Amino acid sequence: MIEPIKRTQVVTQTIHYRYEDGAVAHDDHVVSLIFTQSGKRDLTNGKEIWDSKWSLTQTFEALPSPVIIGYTADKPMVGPDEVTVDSKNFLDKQNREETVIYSAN
Repeated sequence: MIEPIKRTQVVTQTIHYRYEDGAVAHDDHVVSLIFTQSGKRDLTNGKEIWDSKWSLTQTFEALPSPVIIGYTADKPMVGPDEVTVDSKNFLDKQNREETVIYSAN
């Protein structure tokens, strides 16, 4: 006798926008990718069974950098970035984070 169980991993991408002097050039851009694997639990002995070869990939779509008059971003566009979560390393954080710098043109 088994029952369904599940687990979720959330990976987020945080993009910072600053000027060379460190001044915030634009609000941060945050997005998330939610990964959920299904499994079963034995009602008799409590064993949780997960498919060892389970794997899922999703993509943080390309994120064009905001255009700011008078300056130019060192990274005109961020991503795309493919993130994969598998059963064997399910509990491992993979959040992305970077900063785009604007230099007076």
